[PDB]
Amino acid sequence: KDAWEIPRESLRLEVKLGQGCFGEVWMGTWNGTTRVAIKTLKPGTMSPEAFLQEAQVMKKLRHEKLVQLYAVVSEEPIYIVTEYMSKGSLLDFLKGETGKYLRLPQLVDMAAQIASGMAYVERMNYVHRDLRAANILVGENLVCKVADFGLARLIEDNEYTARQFPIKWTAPEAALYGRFTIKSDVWSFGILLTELTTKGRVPYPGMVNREVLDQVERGYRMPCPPECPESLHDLMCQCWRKEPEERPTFEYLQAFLEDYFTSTEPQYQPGENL
Ligand SMILES: COc1cc(-c2nn(CCN3CCC(N(C)C)CC3)c3ncnc(N)c23)ccc1NC(=O)OC(C)(C)C
Repeated sequence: KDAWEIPRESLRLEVKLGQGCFGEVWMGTWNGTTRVAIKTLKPGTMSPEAFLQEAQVMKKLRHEKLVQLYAVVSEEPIYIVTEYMSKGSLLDFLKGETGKYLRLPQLVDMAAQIASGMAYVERMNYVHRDLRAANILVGENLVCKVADFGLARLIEDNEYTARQFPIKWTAPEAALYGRFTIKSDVWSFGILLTELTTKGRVPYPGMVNREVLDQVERGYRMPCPPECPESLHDLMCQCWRKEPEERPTFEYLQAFLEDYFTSTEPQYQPGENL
């Protein structure tokens, strides 16, 4: 069951979906039979051994709301092979043609699905380290899956990529002191909730990374997004407690969001955008 390293010749890279900071994502075909996504890593951006050791852990994480790792090509340039998610990143989906039609019920259901995957990560005593809408994938029927879990711990710049960090999504104890835990992921999830309720806008509008760190450190928190109910902003603010142990669990977040329109905001009615 550990024989998941594959020869590069077993993959056809057929359609380039986009370019990231560290490589490319392709739609392709594996073993002549299977539709896959292929994520490529420029040489020198990740230690092959360290990747394989982490991949052994990641291959064990199996949940309907986590993207499934199928295979790796372990020679530089490293290729990661996963299931194909037909609507791409949640961030692109929110910002695309469909995004303008999403209302609060769809966005809260998407949040509940992300919370369910993260509750699994929580049960497995694992840590994502880079939770944000860019690292959620969307399929048919608004299925959302958590992607890119664990990788941030291993990613480095090469000479090229160095000429180009998600501070705005990162809990202060993680950004400042390297204290990455499930509770720093909960902070990230709170920021992700702002991405959902603004249909993809960058957090802390008008602020650069240094201003965000300065302001958050002195107690600043984002205010309630336009048309967002106060009750959902209150949940965001629980995720952004200074004391990490006082932030909610993903188990709690999942339950709150699943039950939201019955228990919390039954008075919901559609407005201009939500
Ligand atoms: C094949 O490996 C992955 C693929 C994807 C993925 N990313 N994307 C979106 C590509 N998108 C990035 C945004 C860009 N815009 C900014 C212009 C346009 C292109 C996918 N789309 C459909 N299926 C996928 N599977 C992926 C996301 C993550 C991974 N890898 C991964 O999660 O690795 C582990 C499972 C090991 C954590």
